[PDB]
Amino acid sequence: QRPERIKTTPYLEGDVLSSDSGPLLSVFALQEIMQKVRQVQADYMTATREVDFTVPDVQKILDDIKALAAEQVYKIVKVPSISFRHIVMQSRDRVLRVDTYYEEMSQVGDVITEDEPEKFYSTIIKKVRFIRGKGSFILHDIPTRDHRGMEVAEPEVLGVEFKNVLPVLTAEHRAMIQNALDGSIIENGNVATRDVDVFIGACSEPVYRIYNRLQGYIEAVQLQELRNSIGWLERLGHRKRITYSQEVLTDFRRQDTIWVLALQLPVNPQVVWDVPRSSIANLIMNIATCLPTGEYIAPNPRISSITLTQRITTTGPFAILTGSTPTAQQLNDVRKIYLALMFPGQIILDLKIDPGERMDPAVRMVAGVVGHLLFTAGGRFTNLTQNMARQLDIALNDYLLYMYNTRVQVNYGPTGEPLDFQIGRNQYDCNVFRADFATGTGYNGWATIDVEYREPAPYVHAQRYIRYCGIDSRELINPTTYGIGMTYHCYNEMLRMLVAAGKDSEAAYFRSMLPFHMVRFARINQIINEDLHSVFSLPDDMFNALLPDLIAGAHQNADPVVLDVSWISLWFAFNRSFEPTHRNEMLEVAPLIESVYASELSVMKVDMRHLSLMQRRFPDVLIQARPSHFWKAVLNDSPEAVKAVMNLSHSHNFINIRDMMRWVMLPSLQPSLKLALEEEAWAAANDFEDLMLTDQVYMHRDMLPEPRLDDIERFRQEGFYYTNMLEAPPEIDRVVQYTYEIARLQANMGQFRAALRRIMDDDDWVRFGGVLRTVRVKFYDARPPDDVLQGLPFSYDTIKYATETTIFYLIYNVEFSNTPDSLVLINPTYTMTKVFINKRIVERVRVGQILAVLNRRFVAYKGKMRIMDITQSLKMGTKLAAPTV
Amino acid sequence: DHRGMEVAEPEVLGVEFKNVLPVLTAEHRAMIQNALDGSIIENGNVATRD
Repeated sequence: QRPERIKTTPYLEGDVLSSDSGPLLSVFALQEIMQKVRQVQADYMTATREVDFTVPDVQKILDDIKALAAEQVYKIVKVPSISFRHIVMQSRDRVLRVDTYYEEMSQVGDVITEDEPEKFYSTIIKKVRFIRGKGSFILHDIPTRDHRGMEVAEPEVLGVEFKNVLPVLTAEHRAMIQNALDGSIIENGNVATRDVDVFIGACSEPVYRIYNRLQGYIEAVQLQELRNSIGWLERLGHRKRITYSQEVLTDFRRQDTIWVLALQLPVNPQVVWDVPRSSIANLIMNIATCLPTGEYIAPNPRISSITLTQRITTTGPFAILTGSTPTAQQLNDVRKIYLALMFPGQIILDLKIDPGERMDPAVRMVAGVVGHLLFTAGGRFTNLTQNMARQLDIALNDYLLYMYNTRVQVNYGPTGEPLDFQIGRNQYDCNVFRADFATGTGYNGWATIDVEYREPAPYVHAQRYIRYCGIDSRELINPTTYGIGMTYHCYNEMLRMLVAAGKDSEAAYFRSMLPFHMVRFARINQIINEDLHSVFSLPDDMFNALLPDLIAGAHQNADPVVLDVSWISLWFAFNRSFEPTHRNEMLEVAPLIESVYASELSVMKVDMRHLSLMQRRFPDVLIQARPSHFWKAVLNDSPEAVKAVMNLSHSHNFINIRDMMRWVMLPSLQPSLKLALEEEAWAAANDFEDLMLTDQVYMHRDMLPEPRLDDIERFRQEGFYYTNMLEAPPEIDRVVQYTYEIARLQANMGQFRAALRRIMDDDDWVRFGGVLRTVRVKFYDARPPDDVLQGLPFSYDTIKYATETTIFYLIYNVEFSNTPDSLVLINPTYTMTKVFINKRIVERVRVGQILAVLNRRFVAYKGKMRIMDITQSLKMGTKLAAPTV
Repeated sequence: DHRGMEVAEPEVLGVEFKNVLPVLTAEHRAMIQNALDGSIIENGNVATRD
């Protein structure tokens, strides 16, 4: 139905030679890249590290990327998790309140040691991910109850567990607790048309931050963002000329539906193109996702020869070449040539040399003429290297001077360069066909505008238009000249020089074949400008800088891929045309893939940026650290598909720490819900007391208390207990500060223990600050082992400065058969280690303050509401009823 | 690695002294270790290659 493919004359009718597509060509290009390096390292002696240059499955990688967009980072629950529990002692009016968050927090990750920085980074990452996961939830359909004409919440949704306290309480205390429980109301519960449930409950602060952030994101991201994404999709579809169905999307919303949209579709290309050594991978992904499928078409046989009578027929100048058929290797070379043509600047060609090959000399001489008309060699971009241009010039020189007919006059110049002569009776100057990459003379860019700029593109980083041979794709629908008027400068000059050199049959052949050649390049221009537009396209500035960097021989961050072809492949490629038939299967779902990839990259970069400041914040923990340590720690906890995409060309084996650090400090990011939650988790984790890590570890000599059991019941009512938790840090006038270096020097000189002993006999304190330490919490109803009461903050290997410390709470239990001085011993029992945390992990409260933790506002959806995820709806081929402007 | 800078291993320095270490005193061992920690590797450049 496309008017470009309508054919009214039999000139453009040809046989189908072969067919090719995008998923085939991506794998073919990867294999051709890897085989070259393998063979080169096989032929010559090489000193390098071992790398296995394998080729992966691109289709499975793309499928995994698609599957990655269906996973959610939130969950729906009916009640929140418990945040506070209680411990009942022998007292009837005093209990212990324990904040559980720190209790599960202290058990996440590995033990911190100075000798392994990578494990330290991994532990920090696990703790942050635990914080993020613990708080991403949505409340839905909570259980309520009616009470004296109003709605109250069930005790099981309040987030605090206290049921084990009720049997021991008195009647008055039980009545008070019951009244306090009944005071927990549902906001404006007597309204029939209500939409949410609001109440007051208990939660920890880091969890509450994530809960609030998720609630706000759900509230804010709605219809308008969806409309913006669909509008950008419409603009891209208009650029790519897709077909639309008749149904349109309406802004109607049901009053019982809640949308969740986790991705914003317009992607920043800087995020994609900032990945180090990622040009080849981006090229492969562009080929795999955007290239259409089509066939190769041979020219009409009537163009070459004419029959006048049954036995009278005109003979063609290239009969032997037009009768030949390619081999498999020559077909692969033709595919390489078309790959180079469809990606200007990014892929360039060179000459393959095979001494075992035996071919007619005329093949090279014909390819010399063909290559000048087939390729662009300067001005703005290039399809080929300077060496191949030199070889083509030499081949053209040899073709022009070989006169199998009557000779013509030749006047050589003083210089010995090829094509330095005048030819024919009109003395045509052949110096203009020698390559010069600055001006582009002698090739398709000669006196032609190759790159054009027009109205702004859907992708902001790629604005250019490619106009090979100066012909527009619109010329196939609304021509400019007649049938004989189609020409351009280089082709015309080549025809004139062929005529001047006495080669008339060849000039007639090329004059006949010119419209076919120009139509082929129009098709190529259309394919480049419409089908291949994506975020994996090369940015404009890099494209502009490709050619001067090649001429000057400078370092390139986007070094072009070089492929080698044979001589006869040029002739085979000149006599074909690629005609697309079907669009790529993945065209409509590509932007979602691009968005997922960019969002995951942004999350990884944020994690690495936050880890990069650790050594400056704690130098004594990370003495033996490198940037590669947190690099590997972050990539150990990333999705496999993203790593597979980044590692297509095995760039992970060759990047250095300078590349890592320059990537970390780049500012570009891609927003998403996962990124917002991760950043909130990092903001919570900026306080290291929330990770159960500290350096406020002290030593002081204390003895376990030995109370008098004069009255058993009165002592029981006290709720006596002992702990090494400190309420306040000790006074500065009685603390001796130690560092890691001083302590280790005094340990090597064998005089550290004497210093510690001398300090301890003076009733002073010692602080082992400077290094972070892992902290555990334990509870005991009896006398603990000597491991914990005599646990020193160091150990002897030379010493180890850090060692996990245990904060213990010891509860004293006595019976009626206890003698008033039964616990008194003849000698004291000493304890040494104390910790200051500045959090209320454990607290002794009266039974009148049990429900004082209810201070968090929760908003829950009612059972009539539905929560749906609409991220899958971001596909290219849909239309809005009211378009966005 | 040592405190953000890169130092070379003793087996590339071109001098062998592993048989002397067992008979040193504590102060001599500390002095030797401190001296070893000060062999810094610089980042050079030949023909635009670091």
